[PDB]
Amino acid sequence: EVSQDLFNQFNLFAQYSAAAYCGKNNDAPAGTNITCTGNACPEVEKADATFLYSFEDSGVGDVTGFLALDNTNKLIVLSFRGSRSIENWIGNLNFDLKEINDICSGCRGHDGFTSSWRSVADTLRQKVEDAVREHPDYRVVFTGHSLGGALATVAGADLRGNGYDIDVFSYGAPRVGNRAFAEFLTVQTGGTLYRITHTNDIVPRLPPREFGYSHSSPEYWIKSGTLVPVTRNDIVKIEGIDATGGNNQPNIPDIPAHLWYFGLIGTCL
Amino acid sequence: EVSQDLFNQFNLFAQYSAAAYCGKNNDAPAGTNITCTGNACPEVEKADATFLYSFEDSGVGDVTGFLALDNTNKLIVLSFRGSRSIENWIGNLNFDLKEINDICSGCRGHDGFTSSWRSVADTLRQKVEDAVREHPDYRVVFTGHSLGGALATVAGADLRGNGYDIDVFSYGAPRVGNRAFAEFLTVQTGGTLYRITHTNDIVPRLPPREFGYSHSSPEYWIKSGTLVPVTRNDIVKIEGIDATGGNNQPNIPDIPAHLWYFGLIGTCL
Amino acid sequence: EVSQDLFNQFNLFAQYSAAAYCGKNNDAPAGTNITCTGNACPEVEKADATFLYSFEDSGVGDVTGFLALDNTNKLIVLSFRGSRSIENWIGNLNFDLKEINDICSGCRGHDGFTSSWRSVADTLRQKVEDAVREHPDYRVVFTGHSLGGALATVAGADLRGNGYDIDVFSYGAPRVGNRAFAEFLTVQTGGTLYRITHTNDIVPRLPPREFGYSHSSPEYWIKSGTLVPVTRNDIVKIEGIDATGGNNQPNIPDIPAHLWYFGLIGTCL
Ligand SMILES: CCCCCCCCCCCCCCCCCCCCCCCCC(=O)OC[C@@H](O)COC(=O)CCCCCCCCCCCCCCCCC
Ligand SMILES: *[C@@H]1O[C@H](CO)[C@@H](O)[C@H](O)[C@H]1NC(C)=O
Ligand SMILES: *C(=O)CCCCCCC
Ligand SMILES: *C(=O)CCCCCCC
Ligand SMILES: *C(=O)CCCCCCC
Ligand SMILES: [Ca+2]
Ligand SMILES: [Ca+2]
Repeated sequence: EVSQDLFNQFNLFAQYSAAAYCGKNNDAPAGTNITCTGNACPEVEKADATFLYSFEDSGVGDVTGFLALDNTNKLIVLSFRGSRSIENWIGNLNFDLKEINDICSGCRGHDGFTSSWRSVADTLRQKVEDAVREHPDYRVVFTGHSLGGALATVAGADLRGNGYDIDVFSYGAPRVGNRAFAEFLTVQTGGTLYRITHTNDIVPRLPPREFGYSHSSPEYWIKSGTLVPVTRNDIVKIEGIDATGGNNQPNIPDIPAHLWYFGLIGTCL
Repeated sequence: EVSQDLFNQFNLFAQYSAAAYCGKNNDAPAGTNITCTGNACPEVEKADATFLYSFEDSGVGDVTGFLALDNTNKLIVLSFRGSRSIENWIGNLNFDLKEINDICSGCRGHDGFTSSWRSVADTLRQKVEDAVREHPDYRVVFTGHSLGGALATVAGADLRGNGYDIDVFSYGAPRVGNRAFAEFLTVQTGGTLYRITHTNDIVPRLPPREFGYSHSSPEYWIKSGTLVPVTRNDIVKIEGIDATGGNNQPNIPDIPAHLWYFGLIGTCL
Repeated sequence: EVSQDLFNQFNLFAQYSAAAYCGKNNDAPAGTNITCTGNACPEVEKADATFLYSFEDSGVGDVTGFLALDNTNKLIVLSFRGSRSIENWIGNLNFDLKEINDICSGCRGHDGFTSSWRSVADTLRQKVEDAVREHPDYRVVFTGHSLGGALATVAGADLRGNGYDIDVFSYGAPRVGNRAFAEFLTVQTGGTLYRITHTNDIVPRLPPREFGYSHSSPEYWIKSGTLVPVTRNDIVKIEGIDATGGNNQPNIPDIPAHLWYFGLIGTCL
């Protein structure tokens, strides 16, 4: 179980994450209304939400997404798109571990995700901090699905500690690094990480533990099925590094489960 | 076993379906001859068959294929390409069910397939009906492999009942809708659906039954192996909605089997 | 175990193969240095290795790679990229056997790989032979990973016999033809083929034997794991057409194993 308020946040950032896949949301002019197609983000559309920055083909690995101003919810939202292009998929395959001593000693992260974040960190840090300067009353949130959730998690780990909190909501994110990094992500302050998984989605099981990867705690596991509406009683908070019994179970994984986080995600043209 | 005449039709429309994947057959000038590369479609090439309308990047979901006039066999052939582009694949993942009451009461179809057809239906209907008017002695046939077979099935269901029959030949097609749609596609008058599957091809097993999908009856199951020439004795007709014992069996599915329907399909560059 | 000298060659051509995947190495000015990103090819970077020719989306099937002049090792290296684009993948799926009598009597090869090579053979032969004339004491080596190793193997078989040796180093290459072709690749004069495999990489098990495919002899099998450094003691030479007990065993195959040949290969953006 989670609270109705936390459930509402989970649903809203799932929709911001879904919105990052719509092509028109990666080259939109600054100041325009954020919209999706196919009912992919009705709660985002209802809000007074506009683009501060929209990006595609950025850095290395085709970093894509947008930075949104949400005057209804008083948010600054950095939403990273997950995998769509060949370049995205090739980045995901760069799965050796690379030192990220500039985030934490002993920490190592996925080479592809960390290389992609490093290549855009200066630009996106500046954009976020400009938005905070203009709307210091607002809350900074980073979000994404799948690869986008990995990028949001690395970006939050890197950019926290500069005065403003950064909350991260990830949906179906892969593991992003080793046990040291998983522990760092569990205990870091200056914001909260909400790592959301769905049933037996394969993606949070990748890369496998045998390659030196671990998951941060906690996990918010959606137990309701694919195409089934989610309620607050279908989400289980699971504590512990590499905790079993949520998504990390020794059963058959599933691909369609990756595409259903409150609604369809990754499918907006 | 099937009759030699039906076998000859199955082989011919497999080649029309293969031809839809050749890029040169999606942006060809009207009136030019239909050809493939290699031995992808020798029986189409032997016929006096020309393009009426060759299309790509159309509607939503990258609808691609051609409308052909076959003066040898006296056919008007609408052949849809299956999945090749990223956009095709994004459409395939829009696997929620959407109402299609304008086709049949209570029917629901795959959102991607039905949205794609809807986006091109007016244009393609007009072109088919223009050809029928000029060539009333010619038989109208819709065909395709995989996604293309799904589009041909939806299009046939929609455009039947306007004074001329439409036969549909699909090769390795996924399920396209709910039980009501499967029943409608089983009993609809004004043409026959020939739904052809091969051994343990995975695609006719998708989306899974659990998501609310069913298959129309009957099924023409090819039992001969991959790269094995098909004879009329290798094809078995299987009756019953969601029948088992043909392609819909609880065994390990296969990917190369999806590409061998009389010959290679999906591989023409 | 292999000799330290052969190990050094195996490691170097693995890095030349990895370098062919970097986009910047497929369209670079002649005479400029070959480099990669993030330790994908440090031994190539250390050498005086410069572009003689670079190519992308050549011929049919998106033939991509480069021709290098290596003054440190006295090499002329033709490195073919493996699979990245959709077009590459479609070519891989063209897995029927096609006659290659003009390469060797009785030989049949994978339709995709042989069609791709035929479409670039004249141009690349001219580039290789121009380089030979300019540096007649350098050693001609063709190399590649996965599809790129298949192309290097077919190209070497075709272009040998014209007055200079051609050695081939392939990494995780699929089978490329029938038993006659496998025998020819085992016995052909005018160069040596070093066919390198890793643990239970699936790709050297494709297409399956049952489709009419065989492997040339010998095989150099890397027994160390994925993400594990290779030493010369971890490589075993296995002789015999279609020999078992190296990569060709009846156990479960693995995908990540395909990406680790001395280091990560196929992942350079
Ligand atoms: C091989 C990797 C996966 C396929 C490729 C995906 C990414 C494609 C990128 C562009 C490629 C261009 C086109 C080339 C395609 C090459 C051949 C494609 C073959 C796959 C086609 C898929 C459907 C097409 C297609 O038409 O789309 C089907 C659509 O309705 C979506 O259906 C879904 O719900 C999504 C399914 C995702 C895959 C599910 C996993 C498989 C389930 C079965 C597992 C086996 C369990 C057996 C257990 C037995 C013992 C108990
Ligand atoms: C942008 O959003 C607000 C309402 O939330 C308003 O300016 C207007 O309705 C939207 N713009 C357009 C073009 O609809
Ligand atoms: C995580 O798997 C990144 C890709 C999400 C798949 C949605 C379809 C683009
Ligand atoms: C079904 O959606 C399409 C399968 C793609 C063609 C076969 C693989 C090249
Ligand atoms: C051979 O072409 C298949 C492997 C290509 C590498 C895929 C991405 C690393
Ligand atoms: Ca003709
Ligand atoms: Ca150098």
